[PDB]
Amino acid sequence: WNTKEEAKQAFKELLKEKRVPSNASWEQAMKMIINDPRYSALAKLSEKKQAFNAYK
Repeated sequence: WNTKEEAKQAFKELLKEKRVPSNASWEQAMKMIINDPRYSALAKLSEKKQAFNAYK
């Protein structure tokens, strides 16, 4: 990801793929993402969590 906004895009997309409950916590959503094999897409970014300031 070139910018944090691109990580944010993938974040929301994975939230849709994992049907993350609207009442789910940010940390819980992260856990559901980890379960997704596409997690590595976000893990690659050393500022993964720092890019999710719009969600945390």
